[PDB]
Amino acid sequence: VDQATLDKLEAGFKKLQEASDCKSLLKKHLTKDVFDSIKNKKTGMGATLLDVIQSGVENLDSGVGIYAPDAESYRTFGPLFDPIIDDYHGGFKLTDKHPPKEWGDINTLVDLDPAGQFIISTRVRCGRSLQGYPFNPCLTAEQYKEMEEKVSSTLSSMEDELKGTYYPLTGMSKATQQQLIDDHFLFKEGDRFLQTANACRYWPTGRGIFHNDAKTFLVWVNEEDHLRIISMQKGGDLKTVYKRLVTAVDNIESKLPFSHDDRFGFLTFCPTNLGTTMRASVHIQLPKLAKDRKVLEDIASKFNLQVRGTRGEHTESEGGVYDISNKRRLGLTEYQAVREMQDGILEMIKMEKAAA
Ligand SMILES: Nc1ncnc2c1ncn2[C@@H]1O[C@H](COP(=O)(O)OP(=O)(O)O)[C@@H](O)[C@H]1O
Ligand SMILES: CN(CC(=O)O)C(N)N
Ligand SMILES: [Mg+2]
Repeated sequence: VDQATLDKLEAGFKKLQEASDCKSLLKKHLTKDVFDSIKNKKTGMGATLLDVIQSGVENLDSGVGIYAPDAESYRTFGPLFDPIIDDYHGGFKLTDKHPPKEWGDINTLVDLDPAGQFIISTRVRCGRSLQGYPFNPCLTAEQYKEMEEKVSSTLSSMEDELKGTYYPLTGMSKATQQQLIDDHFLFKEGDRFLQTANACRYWPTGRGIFHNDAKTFLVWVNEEDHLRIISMQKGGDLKTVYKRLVTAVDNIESKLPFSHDDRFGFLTFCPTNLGTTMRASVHIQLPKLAKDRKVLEDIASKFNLQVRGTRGEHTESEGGVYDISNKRRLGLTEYQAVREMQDGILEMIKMEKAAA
């Protein structure tokens, strides 16, 4: 690695060490030994440790703080990725491998909140990376557009409930984009964490959203991951939402080659999204338990759940509505990830009813 890069790494390391109140996984795991063992390494595409950690050095409030610029990074900088992955996913040993894909028996899911007293809406998404392309920081504008054409072409073959239309982000008026974000369908722009990871270059070229007219099946193109495949609807019918995602992912997989790793499962830009890449969530109101952000988070962590704001991560709850989802994605099956969300929510509803 060039000397300028080395100097920036040293400054980054010092900045992390000195931030006493920083709680990121990056600060916790980038010890002097780990740092010294990988700071001189570079992947075949030229990715360095600075490309990996810059977003977390610049944003000390990061929960994790690292990203993979390319697939090789996961191993080149394994001394840093491995402990962070183990910590975030609730145990992932050096000898563990992500289990084979398994959606599970959908009929076993339990009807949530039948009276409709708590759950506002349900969503399950997965992420996929196209084989043959690196992650955001290493893409050219030309690649972004080539990928956009490939994905939008494949999606034009979706049928029946999944049939839809592609909407390029350029092309959207300010009001059109705002409404789709306000309604929780479209990804927001200007995320400081992604920007500093060099993940928003050439914005909005190559970015956009595919969705069926009902907006129950959507695919984000070129935001954090190459693809985010999403199933969502109002209410609490997790079974229907999950079945639709399964159907969509099985179909798209037959049409587009995605990157998969024997140890990490499906590859993604952020290590928190490896493995199943699955985030099953509900927008839910638990007034007696959500009397405080922190108290709700501490209850949720006991069930391997994470709490986000109404407009997603790094936002606040509005009107008492929180996004609660399974935290873990690697080292457990797809069925198990959706079950951790379902089981935890079932328990949190029991706790809310008994609270007083
Ligand atoms: N259960 C849900 N119902 C409605 N919208 C949701 C739900 N879960 C997440 N969202 C929306 O998904 C969008 C992306 O939020 P984010 O936290 O970035 O999640 P992701 O993991 O999908 O990138 C935001 O508009 C957020 O409000
Ligand atoms: C903020 N995230 C969590 C993380 O970086 O681990 C995202 N984008 N996955
Ligand atoms: Mg997001």
